[PDB]
Amino acid sequence: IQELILSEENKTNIAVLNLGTNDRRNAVLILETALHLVEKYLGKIINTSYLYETVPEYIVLDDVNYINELMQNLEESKYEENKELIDKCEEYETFLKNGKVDNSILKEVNVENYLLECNNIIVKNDEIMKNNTSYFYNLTVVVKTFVNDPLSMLVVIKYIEELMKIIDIDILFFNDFTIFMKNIKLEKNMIYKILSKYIHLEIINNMVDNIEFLSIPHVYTTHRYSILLCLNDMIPEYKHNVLNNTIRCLYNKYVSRMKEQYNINIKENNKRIYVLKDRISYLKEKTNIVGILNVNIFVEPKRAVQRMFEMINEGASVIDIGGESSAPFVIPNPKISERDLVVPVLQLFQKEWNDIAKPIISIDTINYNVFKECVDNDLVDILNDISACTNNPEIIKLLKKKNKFYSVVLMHKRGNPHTMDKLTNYDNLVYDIKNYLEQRLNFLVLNGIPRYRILFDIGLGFAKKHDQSIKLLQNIHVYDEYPLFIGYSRKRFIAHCMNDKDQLLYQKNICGGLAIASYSYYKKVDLIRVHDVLETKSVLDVLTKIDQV
Amino acid sequence: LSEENKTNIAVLNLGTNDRRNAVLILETALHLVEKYLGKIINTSYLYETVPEYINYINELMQNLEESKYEENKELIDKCEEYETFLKNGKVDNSILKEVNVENYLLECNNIIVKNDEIMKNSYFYNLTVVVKTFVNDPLSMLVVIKYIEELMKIIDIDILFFNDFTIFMKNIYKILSKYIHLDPQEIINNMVDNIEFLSIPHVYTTHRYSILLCLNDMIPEYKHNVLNNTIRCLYNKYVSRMKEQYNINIKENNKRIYVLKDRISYLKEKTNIVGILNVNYGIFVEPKRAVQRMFEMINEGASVIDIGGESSAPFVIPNPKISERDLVVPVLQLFQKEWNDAKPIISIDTINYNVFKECVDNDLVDILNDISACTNNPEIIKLLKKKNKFYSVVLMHKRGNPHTMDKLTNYDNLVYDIKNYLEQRLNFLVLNGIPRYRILFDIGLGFAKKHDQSIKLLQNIHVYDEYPLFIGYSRKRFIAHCMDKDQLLYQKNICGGLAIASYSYYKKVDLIRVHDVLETKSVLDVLTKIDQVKDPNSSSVDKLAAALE
Ligand SMILES: Nc1nc(O)c2nc(CNc3ccc(C(=O)O)cc3)cnc2n1
Ligand SMILES: Nc1nc(O)c2nc(CNc3ccc(C(=O)O)cc3)cnc2n1
Ligand SMILES: Nc1ncnc2c1ncn2[C@@H]1O[C@H](COP(=O)(O)O)[C@@H](O)[C@H]1O
Ligand SMILES: Nc1ncnc2c1ncn2[C@@H]1O[C@H](COP(=O)(O)O)[C@@H](O)[C@H]1O
Ligand SMILES: Nc1nc2c(c(=O)[nH]1)N=C(CO)CN2
Ligand SMILES: [Ca+2]
Ligand SMILES: [Ca+2]
Ligand SMILES: [Mg+2]
Ligand SMILES: [Mg+2]
Ligand SMILES: [Mg+2]
Repeated sequence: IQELILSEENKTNIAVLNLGTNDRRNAVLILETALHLVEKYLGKIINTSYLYETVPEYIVLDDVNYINELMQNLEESKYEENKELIDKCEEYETFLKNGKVDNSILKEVNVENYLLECNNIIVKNDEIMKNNTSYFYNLTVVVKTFVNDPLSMLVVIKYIEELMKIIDIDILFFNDFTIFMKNIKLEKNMIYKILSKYIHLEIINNMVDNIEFLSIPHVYTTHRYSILLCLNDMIPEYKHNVLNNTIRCLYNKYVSRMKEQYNINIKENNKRIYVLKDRISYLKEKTNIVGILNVNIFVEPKRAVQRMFEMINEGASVIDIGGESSAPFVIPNPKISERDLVVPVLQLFQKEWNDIAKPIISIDTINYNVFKECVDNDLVDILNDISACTNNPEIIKLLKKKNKFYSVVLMHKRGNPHTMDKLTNYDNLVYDIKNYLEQRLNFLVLNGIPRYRILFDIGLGFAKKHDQSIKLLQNIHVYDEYPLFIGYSRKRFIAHCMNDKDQLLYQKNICGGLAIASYSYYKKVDLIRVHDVLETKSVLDVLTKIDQV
Repeated sequence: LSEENKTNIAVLNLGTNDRRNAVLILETALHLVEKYLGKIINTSYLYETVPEYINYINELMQNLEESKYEENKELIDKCEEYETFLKNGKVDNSILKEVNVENYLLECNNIIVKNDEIMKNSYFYNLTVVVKTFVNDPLSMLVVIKYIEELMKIIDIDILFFNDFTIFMKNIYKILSKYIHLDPQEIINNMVDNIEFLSIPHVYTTHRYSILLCLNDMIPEYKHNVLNNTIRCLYNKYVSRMKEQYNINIKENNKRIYVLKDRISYLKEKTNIVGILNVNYGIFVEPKRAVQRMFEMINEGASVIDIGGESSAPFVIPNPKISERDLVVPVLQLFQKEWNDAKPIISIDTINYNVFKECVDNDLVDILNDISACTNNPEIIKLLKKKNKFYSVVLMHKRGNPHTMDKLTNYDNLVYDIKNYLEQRLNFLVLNGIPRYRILFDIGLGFAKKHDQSIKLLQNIHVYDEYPLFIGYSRKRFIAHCMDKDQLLYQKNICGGLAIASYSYYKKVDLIRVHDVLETKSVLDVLTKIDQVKDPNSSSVDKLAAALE
């Protein structure tokens, strides 16, 4: 046993994990805590799915902050975290192609015997659930793991569950292994021996009976929509030996089956979630206003915070604060740094708020030093990185603490405010931008940023002719599966669509922006970045009322 | 030959190719059918139709030969003869040779199969009518018709039915001079060659789409002995079969027209801004400041200006000393001159006969906006026919007056009672020879409606998809209910109206009556441009290109 389960040599395996909770109000905190412990005790998170609200799947053939106290009382992993950015992952590529990995230390079964044994568990379980309420919140994760084998991983996983005391963590795959092991009898000091390999130990009694069998792939992989739903996000092309098709085909048949033989439409009550700060947002259910706070003429901290408060009351859900202009052909005031403009205002807002519904704060920056200071001093919620984190990808390290994750807007542009209007050739405008953003998400997701925390922005007016900016909006449907953030507010292209002189075109432009708000409303754009919050709020309130039947 | 004095029901077809002047043409045609044949008691819409396979008239009106009969301009509740025609009850025997049921079938089919050969060696502007006729026979009709055809100089008047009759015949001054009081000798020599035969019903009646389309407007439930079904059933089968067999949506090239002044307007193709000029908005009225605003509005983007001296806003006290026509007629008079010193249509918001008579006489207005759907003084309908020229009309639903309406709020079925009410109203004007294509529907937002009821009327605006639709939401209390002080509420209200503009835009509402023209115009311009899609295939074509790269 010590020769193989606890062998000296360090492996690099690929595991695919499923995460569940039943707590709606704390889902993010429960699941992101699980993610941290996974990242801490198992290896490196290299993929995540969206977060979903899922209808319970019991039959196949049809509130407290002790977590935060746990998070200051953890044993150290015997394995080191490396936060360095990676570009690729060999073992992961091998996993997906299904190619040649090490032999399993745990005895495998063939397809026939897997199918008989998986099948058996289901009928037993179906009739059990036949004889004898709340939504599930689900998430899948690919971990590049240093744990030797699936059984050892399940042990560590069980520890993670007891520590968190609400949470359910399943191993879906482990390399290309087919494993069915029926009557696991694990010794009280075997569990300790396993845990000690991976953790510097300072519960074990509970675990002994909790592992009765091991199935790889998990029994319910092909039988739960909610699982297939999550896997389709991460590994759509994957074909394990024990599966009839790729994950995408399996997901697709399941959608069309519920439609062609049950007339259900299964997507309707299995909602995709994104996360702006710490609450659940249902994808495509609200057009949130993001109020613009431009800090540069120098804008005084007190006046700027006044403007923030005004915006909250005008109905902004998110304030985007920026001290470095991206507007065409500008150059900043050299006398005063981005941080000097930005940080004081955010410090003053935090003081002025704490004296007293709290707006989410986004910082429009591409600069590591500025974002580091903001995050250290709990001043911000979201990075609005207009370079899609390409200017300094080290900024991605700042999006993860331990317990906490930060959300991020990824925007498309080329060049800078002086060059961008010239950088306007695209072979396939709509899809070049779309593919660029997906590629940027992939890189973030490979580097452990949760998928459901990443927002897409097409960068209107940035290296786009006015007709091109229009075409991007005409084809906004292309982002129907994704959290979407856009900024049209007061841009030159609005004016290009139109027919005291100086103050007149100013007005037509704000008024034209409200047409794009209306359009965004009907296209179900998740976030809109605007200067004129009150006007935008008035439009959206009325459009919302016309929809309440 | 030409003896007795009787009354018959006569369905006509009216055609033209002159798109630019189809109104001036067909309404001269209509009036000559009013002078020389009897009384117009039904019309269909104007239609631009595909033929299925792919300045002198002003003086002609001063010099017309008068009918032997008198023009009865007075209103009617119903027509007994027309009601008999519709059920095919007992009418007189024909003063012409009527053929049997199975012989007409064979005699018509040869004229069809002969005629798709002589043709086999532009746009159609169609309009049907129903006439209470003093003429005793189809042929004497066709005689005065071809006289009318020739008397113009581009016009094809046909007879589609004549009571219950089934006629075929193979092959004048005495007819003309006993119906009408006599270079007039170019006519009779043309006519003798021009008239060749007579078929009742008309030959193409059951084959041409352009006719079933027109007949569906006027007489849906009408069933001839000849035709194997009701007009509605034939029409709906023609639509259903062009879809099932040929895969054509047959409506798309056969467009319903409404008319605001003298030009063509394609139903549902444009949301027109109607600028509000309410003269009664301290103690002195400024007739020059109001023409200022008319011009300001034209420049701001108004197609139409609605002027009213009488206010119908809630609980309004009408100016006790100065009258409606002194508020309105000189403000209009000033306008007419300074314009003569791209001409906007002028709508007068009045229920008052004398005011409209005075505006119509002095060429000051094109449209009657009647907020009582002409129930205050049904006689006002008579002023919509200066027998040469016609005028269009907005018919609006309300109950009570500005002090009682807020209470008058119980409907049996809100949406449909109002639709039925306006339809009945249209039927009245039509039965009295107001051309169908000149009657606009208004649901009267805020007029005897609770705020939720104004919203419910909008939610269900699709119910008017067949009809020209004029609405007025601008600045009404219901907008506000949906959402250094008191300044906000004014702004919020205007900004929330722009939502309704946008909704109106997408719901294809034909006219919107607004205060804030510029703001509205800006929203409509941007929405229009977003819908201006260069290639309708490109979104799937670009998507495929991307998936292949
Ligand atoms: N995520 C995000 N998304 C934007 O759209 C954005 N825009 C600006 C402002 N930048 C511009 C760019 C172009 C133009 C013009 O052509 O007028 C104007 C302003 C700043 N931060 C931004 N952040
Ligand atoms: N065709 C037409 N269609 C209208 O909608 C309209 N409205 C007014 C203005 N009347 C009102 C009624 C209600 C309200 C409120 O609730 O605020 C305000 C103004 C005047 N002429 C009108 N003419
Ligand atoms: N691949 C697997 N992942 C997680 N649990 C498993 C797996 N195979 C078997 N099990 C067992 O299934 C139970 C997990 O709890 P539940 O999710 O309620 O079934 C435990 O007894 C596990 O040992
Ligand atoms: N029901 C009918 N109405 C009008 N003209 C008819 C009818 N039946 C036969 N005709 C004749 O057929 C010709 C048809 O003309 P058109 O339809 O303009 O090609 C006319 O010149 C008439 O003399
Ligand atoms: N949708 C959904 N249904 C379930 C889940 C789950 O995670 N999601 N877990 C279960 C027992 O582990 C039983 N049923
Ligand atoms: Ca790690
Ligand atoms: Ca008459
Ligand atoms: Mg579960
Ligand atoms: Mg489980
Ligand atoms: Mg003809």
